[PDB]
Amino acid sequence: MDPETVRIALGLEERTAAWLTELDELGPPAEPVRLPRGEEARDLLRRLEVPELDAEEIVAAAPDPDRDPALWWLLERTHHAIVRHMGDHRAKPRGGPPLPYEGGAAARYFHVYVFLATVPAVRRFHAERGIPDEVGWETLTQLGELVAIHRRKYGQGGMNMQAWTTYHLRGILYRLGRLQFSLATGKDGTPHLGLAVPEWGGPLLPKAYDESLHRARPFFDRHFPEHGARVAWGSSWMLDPQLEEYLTEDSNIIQLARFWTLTDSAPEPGNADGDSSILEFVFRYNGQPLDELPQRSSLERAVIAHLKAGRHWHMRTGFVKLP
Ligand SMILES: CCCCCCCC(=O)SCCNC(=O)CCNC(=O)[C@H](O)C(C)(C)COP(=O)(O)OP(=O)(O)OC[C@H]1O[C@@H](n2cnc3c(N)ncnc32)[C@H](O)[C@@H]1OP(=O)(O)O
Repeated sequence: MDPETVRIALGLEERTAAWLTELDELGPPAEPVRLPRGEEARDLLRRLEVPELDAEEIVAAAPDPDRDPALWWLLERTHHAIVRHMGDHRAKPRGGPPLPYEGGAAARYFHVYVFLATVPAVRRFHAERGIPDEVGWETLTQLGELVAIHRRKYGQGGMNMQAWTTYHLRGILYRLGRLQFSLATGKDGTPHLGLAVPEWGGPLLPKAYDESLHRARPFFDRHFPEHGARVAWGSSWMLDPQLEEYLTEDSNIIQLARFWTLTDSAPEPGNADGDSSILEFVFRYNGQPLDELPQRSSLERAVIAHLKAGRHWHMRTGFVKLP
């Protein structure tokens, strides 16, 4: 198959053509793609904390090379595009486009199949690096979270955070307790660790935050001694000082953000670019009228009140020195 046939068959937009050309030139992987199927797939999906409903649906719809040749072509090459950058934190997180849901469950769960096909490769990388098994598995369990989020957000099964899962699948992100850390470099090449906060695992209790920070240097200095980061960086809705108007002192976000040194300029008050981030993480927002959104927590109320007052939320960037 040629990439135009694939684009057309899958319903992908014209601006994906360059990506499909790139994948065409890359070609199939040296090790052919194997999807686990049946109970093997159920066992793997359960280990990845994929909810039972979604897992049953993923196994049932697992695509076939003969019956799904366009989708299969894309699966093979997308897998290859990830594994060619195993351990490479300088490569951009290009997981490929989402497939139109007119392709059914196979299209909806396309990037779950990518993930499942790439588990063996990343687990081999974990092993080569001396990563403890419990750490490697705990890292990959964010698949289950992301699957659960899609259903909460859109009402059916899926997983459309494939750009994010390229980090996990390239062996460049590790969950070390409550927080995740990624190998990263600044514009001047200086190593840092990118810090992120998965949804699952409960509130960001100061003791859980502090413990994760204490694990970072030891972990990366042992398994990735070539990196040698001394600071963690973050870009988040959570680092917006405007939250202090609305959240009390007992807020975990307020308490933890006080340790951070913000490095970006105070944003323009009219800049609305950060609104979508906070709406995603607080509401899994999907274009609904704002007065329909829940108001059970102080943050939910705060996000809506601030927007209703004609004001805007901003993602801010900063750092903390690693213990
Ligand atoms: C510390 C800086 C790190 C910066 C780099 C991070 C880069 C990123 O990863 S950006 C993405 C961040 N991740 C997320 O947003 C994941 C989804 N969010 C969450 O799960 C939570 O917001 C979480 C766990 C981070 C923090 O929760 P928690 O510890 O409860 O926050 P806290 O500040 O104590 O909450 C204050 C109030 O807001 C509520 N609240 C907090 N988060 C949320 C949320 N996402 N949705 C709805 N309500 C919320 C709390 O329930 C609490 O309610 P009340 O005052 O009514 O009792």
